[PDB]
Amino acid sequence: ADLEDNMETLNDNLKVIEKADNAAQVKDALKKMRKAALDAKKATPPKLEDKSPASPEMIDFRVGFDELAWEIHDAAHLAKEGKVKEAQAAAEQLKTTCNACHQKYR
Amino acid sequence: ADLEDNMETLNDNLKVIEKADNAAQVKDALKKMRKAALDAKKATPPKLEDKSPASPEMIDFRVGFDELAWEIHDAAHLAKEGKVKEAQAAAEQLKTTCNACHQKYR
Amino acid sequence: ADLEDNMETLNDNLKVIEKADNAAQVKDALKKMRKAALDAKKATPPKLEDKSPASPEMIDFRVGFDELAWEIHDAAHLAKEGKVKEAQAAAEQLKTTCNACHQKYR
Ligand code: HEC
Ligand code: HEC
Ligand code: HEC
Ligand SMILES: [Cl-]
Ligand SMILES: [Cl-]
Ligand SMILES: [Co+2]
Ligand SMILES: [Mg+2]
Ligand SMILES: [Mg+2]
Ligand SMILES: [Mg+2]
Ligand SMILES: [Mg+2]
Ligand SMILES: [Mg+2]
Ligand SMILES: [Mg+2]
Repeated sequence: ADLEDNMETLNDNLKVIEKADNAAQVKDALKKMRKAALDAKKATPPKLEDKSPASPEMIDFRVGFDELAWEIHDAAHLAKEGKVKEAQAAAEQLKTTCNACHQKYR
Repeated sequence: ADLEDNMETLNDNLKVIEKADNAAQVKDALKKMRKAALDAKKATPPKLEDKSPASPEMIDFRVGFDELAWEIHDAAHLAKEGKVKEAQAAAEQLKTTCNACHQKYR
Repeated sequence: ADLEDNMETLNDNLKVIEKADNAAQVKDALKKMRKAALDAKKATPPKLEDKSPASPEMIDFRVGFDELAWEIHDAAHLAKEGKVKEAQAAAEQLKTTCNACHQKYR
């Protein structure tokens, strides 16, 4: 999928996690987020279209999604363990990674 | 290892999982598949032999193995947490990821 | 952070794990190691500075940190279930992955 569609999937499911009441909604949303994060790694964002494909900026872009995926992993295991509020608090901390990438590359 | 040997590792251990009897075989097989998936990221497939290692097809290729590794991760936790049958089911669903990369780059 | 600081974070936290008393200390140190491994993957090491950013060496360097991160994952899960000695032994085996990269790119 396009980068913006993957971003839509990340944002829509973050909202689902924040509003969620049970572990099933959270786990389902985090699984969708992981898939969108990895697929976004394949994209070149418009602001880096003037960069080499292995420039430090594109490596930084791609590793940002590895960092997001590992944060999603921690939240997803908490959701699996039934720790709904902890899984939601971990999903809130995802936003630092969202924001940091946007600051550099949106 | 080179790409073909990692692919044999993937194929052989997928068969071990399909024909497994105990959790130890499945856990051991999935850990070997993850290792092989990550090692395969270092390779250049013959159909991309001449392209540049940072071309979008090479990025798509390498991210295919992150996706495979994360799907292996879910199956390995199913094996580690008991559910041998559901791990084998998840291992079987990996073939969709195997096949999607093969359609493009094999 | 730069590569050398991330390397000292890896080494310091491996020391912390070796002298830890309880699982919380081991888990917290492994998460710091995971953060540093991913941040170091963004770096260009001195030995490859005069190579193409898209060189096969640079890809091999970055995949090494994926392999480290996934080994840290298994150690971290041992710590989460409270298996202190088992987590410490797995942390100790990380040194094989540390050294394998150093042999090539130190
Ligand atoms: C880089 C490593 C990023 C991470 C991590 C996240 N996002 Fe992102 N996002 C990124 C870029 C480069 C862009 C620009 C897109 C464009 O082509 O215009 C975006 C965009 C968004 C958007 C707006 C999409 C649109 O409608 O145009 C949203 C809503 C968004 N991103 C959300 C989002 C969330 C919720 C994230 C973490 C959970 C997140 N992004 C991470 C790059 C990166
Ligand atoms: C891309 C991201 C791939 C994923 C995921 C999987 N495979 Fe693959 N495989 C890929 C390529 C480019 C090739 C061709 C290699 C070559 O040198 O021709 C292959 C090949 C195989 C083979 C045949 C190996 C041979 O000796 O010719 C097998 C048996 C194989 N692959 C199995 C396999 C399995 C079981 C996978 C998922 C669990 C899988 N592959 C994923 C690229 C990619
Ligand atoms: C490649 C994939 C590596 C892995 C995995 C690990 N290290 Fe490393 N290390 C690497 C390089 C290229 C370098 C040289 C960096 C430089 O700028 O000089 C290093 C260096 C170190 C150091 C010294 C850092 C310094 O102060 O200059 C330490 C203490 C170190 N590495 C430790 C370490 C540990 C404990 C690792 C595994 C847990 C590990 N490294 C992995 C490349 C790679
Ligand atoms: Cl790359
Ligand atoms: Cl990568
Ligand atoms: Co896990
Ligand atoms: Mg489009
Ligand atoms: Mg759209
Ligand atoms: Mg679209
Ligand atoms: Mg000092
Ligand atoms: Mg010291
Ligand atoms: Mg010191």
